Amino acid sequence: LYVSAADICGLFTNSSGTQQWRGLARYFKIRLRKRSVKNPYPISFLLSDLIN
Amino acid sequence: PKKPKEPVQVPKLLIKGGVEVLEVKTGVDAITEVECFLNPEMGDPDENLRGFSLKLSAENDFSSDSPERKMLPCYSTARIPLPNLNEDLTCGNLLMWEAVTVQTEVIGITSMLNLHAGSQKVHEHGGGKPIQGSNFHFFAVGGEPLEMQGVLMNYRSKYPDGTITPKNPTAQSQVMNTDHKAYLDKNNAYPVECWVPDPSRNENARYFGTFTGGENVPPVLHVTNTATTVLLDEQGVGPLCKADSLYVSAADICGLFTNSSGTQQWRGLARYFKIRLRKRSVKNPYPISFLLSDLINRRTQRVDGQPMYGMESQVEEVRVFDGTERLPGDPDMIRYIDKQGQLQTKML
Repeated sequence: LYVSAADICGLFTNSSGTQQWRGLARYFKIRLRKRSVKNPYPISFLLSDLIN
Repeated sequence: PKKPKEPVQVPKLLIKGGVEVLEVKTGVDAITEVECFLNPEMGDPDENLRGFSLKLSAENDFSSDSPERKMLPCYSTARIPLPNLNEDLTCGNLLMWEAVTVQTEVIGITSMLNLHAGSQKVHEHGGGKPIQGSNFHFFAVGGEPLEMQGVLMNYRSKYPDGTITPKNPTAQSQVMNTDHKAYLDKNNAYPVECWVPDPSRNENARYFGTFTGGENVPPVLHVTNTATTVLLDEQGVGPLCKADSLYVSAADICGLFTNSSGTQQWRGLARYFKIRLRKRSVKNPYPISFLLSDLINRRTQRVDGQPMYGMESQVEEVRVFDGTERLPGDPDMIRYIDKQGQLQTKML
């Protein structure tokens, strides 16, 4: 599972009048299931591959 | 007249154009026209001796020979990646490409009609001496990334290898050397003079070339474009680029351009090829086991410790029990199988 996120909260802008990045966590609560699928693929491809 | 005459139930091109076409879905015979070509590899000194070699030495000795690349053509090769028929394919019939026509042609001479531009003034108030010499136009087409077979004279030479020569330097390297067996698996590396078919192995490539020795030897062409040569045989086959990757192979010595200094150097030129491809179906020809051994064990560890394996064996015996039968009164027999029948031998 590949996970991606981007979330510009900003820079914490220092007492200075300087800025510095700030980051935050992401949460996930995934609810998942199985889909049954066809192979169309094969051995044939193996063999050629094998061969390769 | 003009007329709605029954206008031939000609085949169906579907598209054409280059590489994009490969990606295609399935349509049985499927067959194709390849209009390719290769540029030459001469040892190509540069951008002008781009398609021509470097020049050459003249009265020498084995001993007095170190090559360097530039004069050295090596054969031009390629894997052309070819479509996969088998990406899905899951049937007990197997499809492969079986190779149907080429009409290939060494292409685009026409500048070489310069008897000019440095073509060594033969004399007279006539012209130069352009190119020419021996020419070898050859190609081989393999299904395989083939068996070469190196051929050397001169194992008193000092050979390069980018221009990957054959190795080995026996006397017998000067005749056949059953060790200079190689394999072209390399663009411009088998320098041509160095390498030869291992044709005993070359069986899944077809080559045709006709090497044409001789001093200036004329190029007599033909420029037909109207009758291919067909890549079938008795069993209707040519190379088998089983490899849906293509092993492409060639040499095209036009001869030598003779500079005004007689700086003679091979000139080579590009060949165009025009190939006709089909899908041929086979059987299985190889079993599961033979395959299986791979995955399994490959995505795995090794176990070998105190030695058993091979022959280094704290292993002990390998014999054949089996059955339950009356009483052969030799039963501590030495029970064999001659292989096809049972050998029964002892000392007792």
